Amino acid sequence: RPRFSFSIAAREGKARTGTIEMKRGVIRTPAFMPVGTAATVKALKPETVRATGADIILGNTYHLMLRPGAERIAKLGGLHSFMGWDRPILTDSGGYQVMSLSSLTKQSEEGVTFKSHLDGSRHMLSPERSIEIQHLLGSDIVMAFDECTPYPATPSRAASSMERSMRWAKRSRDAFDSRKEQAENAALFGIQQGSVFENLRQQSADALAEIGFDGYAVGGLAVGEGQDEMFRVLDFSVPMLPDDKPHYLMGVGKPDDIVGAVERGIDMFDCVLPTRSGRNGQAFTWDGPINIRNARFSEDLKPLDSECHCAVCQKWSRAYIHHLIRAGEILGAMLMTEHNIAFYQQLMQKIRDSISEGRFSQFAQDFRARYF
Ligand SMILES: [Zn+2]
Repeated sequence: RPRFSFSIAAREGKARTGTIEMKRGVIRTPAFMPVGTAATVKALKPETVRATGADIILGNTYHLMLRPGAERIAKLGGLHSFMGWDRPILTDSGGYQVMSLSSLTKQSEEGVTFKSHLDGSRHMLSPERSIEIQHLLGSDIVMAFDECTPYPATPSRAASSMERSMRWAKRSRDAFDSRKEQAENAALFGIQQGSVFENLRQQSADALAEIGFDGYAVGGLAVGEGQDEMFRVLDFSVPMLPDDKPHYLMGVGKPDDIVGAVERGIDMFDCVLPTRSGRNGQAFTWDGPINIRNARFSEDLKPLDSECHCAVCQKWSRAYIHHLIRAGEILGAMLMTEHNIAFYQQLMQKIRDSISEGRFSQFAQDFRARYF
């Protein structure tokens, strides 16, 4: 019922479990958000995504602003009605994908100019245009527009990028607030930057806290630094953010990354891996990933995972999925993606339960032992 309310139900070390209540639904944390790139979670109907246990999905603003266009989606009734997902949706700012998939990017204090990677170039993206687009889509959780720092980054480089991001954070907050309908029904998350330098991370955290956000994302990670570095940065960075607000780690999704991140105080995750790997033939299991294409699964009657309770593993065998994937059949992608998303959701549930029972430490230890 409320616009945004985060409650921590239980804690264990830095890990915590709770719920985020929003107008469109409740989100159980730690949460994993499946990625909906072009207004669709790859090969899955919304009902199937919900069936796996997902409380919220992420919408890629970059893709949507190009096709079919934020203005058109708004005219059509908003992203929710368009794609058939009635629960909360978090949309990114679009900046990350602009710097990664756009042609001839142009950085400036006002924003970034670019060429669409498919057909001419729907072209200007600033803090306020980003917020406007997210409003047009009608997302529930809006991300502030920032400048991600590449890895590696020199201190001065990371500093200047972080400083710009904080100026943009303020501009994102102001833009969000001017739009009453948006400020009253949506939530705004700020993004901490600063690369791997704790002094920069600290400055970022403070600036962010001074502005004030509904949630805080730890940006600049999973960009080539490796798990060890990521974890080291999380160790000192997360404690810098407000404890009573959700902590969101953007673009982090390997099962072990998630477990280690939750141990360090992260509440939300998102990543394309489950859907992506599904199409590639990689299935996640409690005993590690397996590539279903390999010949040893040709006559394996066991389900993808014998402890998974998803619909796929309750009805089909590895042999069948192996056949579908090697035949390049669409159902192969459908089945693999459903199981993968379900596996992630089950992992999150086990994490939430273990924290609530004060045995998350043992769970993480046992998980790693079996998974590897
Ligand atoms: Zn399954």
